[PDB]
Amino acid sequence: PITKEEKQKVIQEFARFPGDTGSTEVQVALLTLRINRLSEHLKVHKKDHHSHRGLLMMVGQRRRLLRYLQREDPERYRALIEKLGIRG
Repeated sequence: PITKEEKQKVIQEFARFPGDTGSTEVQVALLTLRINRLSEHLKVHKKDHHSHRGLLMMVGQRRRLLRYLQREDPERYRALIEKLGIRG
């Protein structure tokens, strides 16, 4: 859950563009946070069959991100995956 300084934390961590508030980094960050949140949501929501309803779209955009993120900046590939925590 974000807050005033949590926003500042997310922005100082991820977004570093002329508009570091709605930058790709923060949006993929929120896309990944949404996936995680929704997965823990679905682990409670047993009433929601056809699960991963809109999570498949995000998983798809996350795997599509490969030839986009890495291509428009080689550092952003490896460093946004570092930021998100895809390194493990």
